[PDB]
Amino acid sequence: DSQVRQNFHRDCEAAINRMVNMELYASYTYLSMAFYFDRDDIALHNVAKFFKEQSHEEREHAEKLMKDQNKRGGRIVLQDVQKPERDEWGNTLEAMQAALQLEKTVNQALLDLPEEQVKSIKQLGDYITNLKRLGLPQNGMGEYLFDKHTMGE
Amino acid sequence: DSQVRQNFHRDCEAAINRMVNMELYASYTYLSMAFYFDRDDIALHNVAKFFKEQSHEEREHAEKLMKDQNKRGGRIVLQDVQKPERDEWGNTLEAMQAALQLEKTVNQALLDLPEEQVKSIKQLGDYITNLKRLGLPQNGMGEYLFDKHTMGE
Amino acid sequence: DSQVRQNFHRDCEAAINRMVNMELYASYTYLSMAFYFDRDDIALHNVAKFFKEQSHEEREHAEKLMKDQNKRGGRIVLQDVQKPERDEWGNTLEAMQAALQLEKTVNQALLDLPEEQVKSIKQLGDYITNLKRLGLPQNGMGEYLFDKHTMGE
Amino acid sequence: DSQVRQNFHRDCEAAINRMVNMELYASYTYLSMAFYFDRDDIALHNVAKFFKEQSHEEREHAEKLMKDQNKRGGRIVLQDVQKPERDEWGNTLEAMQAALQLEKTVNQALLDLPEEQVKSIKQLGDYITNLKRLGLPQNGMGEYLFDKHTMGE
Amino acid sequence: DSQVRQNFHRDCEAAINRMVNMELYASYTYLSMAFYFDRDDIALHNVAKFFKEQSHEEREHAEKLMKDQNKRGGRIVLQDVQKPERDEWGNTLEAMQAALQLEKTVNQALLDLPEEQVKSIKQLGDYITNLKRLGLPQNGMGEYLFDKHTMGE
Amino acid sequence: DSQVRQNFHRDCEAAINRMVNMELYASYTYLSMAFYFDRDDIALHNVAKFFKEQSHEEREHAEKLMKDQNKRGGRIVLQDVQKPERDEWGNTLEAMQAALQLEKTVNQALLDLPEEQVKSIKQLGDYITNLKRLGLPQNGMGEYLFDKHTMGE
Ligand SMILES: [Ca+2]
Ligand SMILES: [Ca+2]
Ligand SMILES: [Ca+2]
Ligand SMILES: [Ca+2]
Ligand SMILES: [Ca+2]
Ligand SMILES: [Ca+2]
Repeated sequence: DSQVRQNFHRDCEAAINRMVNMELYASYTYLSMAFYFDRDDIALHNVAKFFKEQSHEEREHAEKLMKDQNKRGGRIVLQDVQKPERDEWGNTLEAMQAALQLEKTVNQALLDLPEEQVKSIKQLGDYITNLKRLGLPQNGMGEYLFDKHTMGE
Repeated sequence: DSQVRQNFHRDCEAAINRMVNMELYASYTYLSMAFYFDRDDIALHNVAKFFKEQSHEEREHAEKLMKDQNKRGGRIVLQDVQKPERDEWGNTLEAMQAALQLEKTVNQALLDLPEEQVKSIKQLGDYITNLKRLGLPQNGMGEYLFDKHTMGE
Repeated sequence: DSQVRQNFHRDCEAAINRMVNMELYASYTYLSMAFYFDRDDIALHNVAKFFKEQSHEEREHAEKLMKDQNKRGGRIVLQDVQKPERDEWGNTLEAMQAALQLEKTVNQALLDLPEEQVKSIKQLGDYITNLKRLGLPQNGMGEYLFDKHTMGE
Repeated sequence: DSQVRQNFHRDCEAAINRMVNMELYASYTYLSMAFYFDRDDIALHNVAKFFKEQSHEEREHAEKLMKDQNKRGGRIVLQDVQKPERDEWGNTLEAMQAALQLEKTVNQALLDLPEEQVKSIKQLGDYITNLKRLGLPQNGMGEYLFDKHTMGE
Repeated sequence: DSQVRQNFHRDCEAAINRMVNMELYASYTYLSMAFYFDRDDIALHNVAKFFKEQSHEEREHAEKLMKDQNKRGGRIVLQDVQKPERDEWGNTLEAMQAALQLEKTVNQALLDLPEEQVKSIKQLGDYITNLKRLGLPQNGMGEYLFDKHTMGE
Repeated sequence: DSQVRQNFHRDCEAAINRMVNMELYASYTYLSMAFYFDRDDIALHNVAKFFKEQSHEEREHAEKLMKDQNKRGGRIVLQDVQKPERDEWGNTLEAMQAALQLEKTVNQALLDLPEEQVKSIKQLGDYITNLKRLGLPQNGMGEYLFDKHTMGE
């Protein structure tokens, strides 16, 4: 047993390892979404840019948990990072609804294990409300305008 | 009777107290409107930002009247600030029409008791004309565009 | 039910609404105290200036709780803001003792629901100790000196 | 078939997808190495810092290939990223020998599909030569000195 | 009973007083270690410099708890600060192992009563691992090199 | 016997150790005084601030004597630091009279073993003369004014 380990249950150690894999999984799904909207096919580059730094944000959380695991004297055990659920993510509304479920699954896991997770979820809810207001799925002009006016900051 | 009080009728003193409560009431209604448009549900953040500084503007008028009351030797008597008329304010058009009535009620009271009240009312009339041009209530794309192009300055 | 709402009890939602009204109530009482010390009658302008930004501090807490309520997917329900307990607040000692009770009532509610509430309460206790040392209620020279040397920073 | 696709074989498209997964695999293995040397247990923080930006460098290559795939009109197909070979990487020499094999496997794949891959491999060969000169595996003072003088820049 | 005291158990008040004495005790032990390595006899001045600001860090924690005790309306009761366990602390490894036990005893007490205590303990574990790698107790060249390369920043 | 020890009597070595403990004792008593005047109860924050840097000044003297002991080849032997005489220090006059006795006891010991000790003692005599002029113990307004005008620089 580790010399810096003091009052850190084997259960917390195993839960942090599940959270690391979950965050890497979330990062991979956002990476997949980022390059889907960059397709010539799809071409909504500010939506793509949002999913790419969301991908980076989740990879950063995973590295911070790994840091925390070593700090407390736990041992990091890595698992395969499963391929994302879909290869195509439909339109901006569909993709944002899938991202909201993903952030709620990550947040659920953190509860079972924050001021930032709730910020992220409120942001995705705001986005979904505005995409429905602009008439998605059907209104392509609405989708173009969302990428320029909301995702272009 | 106050040592600085000179040519200030008991009627003007009571009217200034009614105006203080009216301005606090207007501030509370705008605060209510500000946080309604911030709902994940509604999410028109520049409309929300407009109602929040309108809320601050009315609270500032109330403090200036209280300042004026003491300056003239009157005595401030505060009353309960009634809860706003509605908890939900509908859409941007509905909310702007309710704000125009509120500014006209405040302005009516000031007449019975300015270069700024008329500016505020002309501004709300301009806003309502443009929301009707954009097709509110029905046109959600119009409402999104109003929040970006007019309320985003 | 709200799309961003995840693990937020109906009880926490109702308690946050009670806290919003309590903070607006505290803000109104401090506003009342601020303009009492500004009377020609009373004229302790640094005591007045302290109660006015205390009034602003409590209104800011109420807006932050409203922000938090929307973030979590709760719905803000506003109530009347009751008129302050008194129209006259006596002398600086009397007013500071009333402010200490008010901050303890707000802090009690937050317990039932901080690093800042305890700071505020220790500050009011310090003030009351020094007003008793200067001989309040009777010693008017003490009261004048407190407004200049402690409340003038 | 894609409107921007011109003279891009289905074979090149499938090979770029294998290379993306290989680069993500290399990134994950370096991440694993980075946090192994950060253990209280191991504690060679400049060796850890080297493997962490190597992890970032490989993730950047994978994103650039994905960019290239969309540019040419190919379609990105992601696969699971397999867990690294080991959970423990032994000492600095063992870890550097494992990194040299990994960079040679990546470089082999790129041949089958550069001025930077050969730079990286010559760098790892230089490191291994110096670790053998310092007496690794046995000489712990040598290993400490390598982390300070070579990996500390 | 104190006028600012609200929801602060007599048990928390007595525990904070035990923690103040414990932190002063830790400060005194580090002071003792600091001047041991400054002996002409021993002369590892960067190890000495580390223990002197560790001594200052623990004295600062004790003053912050005393601040917290008055803030909450508790009353500070001081006790004798016991002389450190040893007058001689052996070599750098022996001293670092004694410091790790001391930080774990302080951290245990804080549990019974943080993001900084775990940082401090991981740092001492890292140091001990590197001193064992350099061949302490026997290898004096290793000890000299540790003082220059790790403790010299 | 130490290799740098030349013409340093075993008597001077033992006296320097008594002086180190005496200075740590003086530091602890001033620390106790510093946090007494910070009580909500007492609240004379510039008197508190004076005793806190006096506490730091005595701890600095103790560290300088320890430095001198090693320089000359003596060996530092630490003793328990006794708890201060009182837990409550009364009023500012009482506390200043206790500080004057403490500085005279430290200065007596230094004689038996300066341009700074006499400065410190003349300063405390000046303070006591002015507190008696302001009517301490009875005159609380005098005590408040001393904290603002003399201790506020
Ligand atoms: Ca799979
Ligand atoms: Ca009502
Ligand atoms: Ca009422
Ligand atoms: Ca596998
Ligand atoms: Ca003892
Ligand atoms: Ca004793």
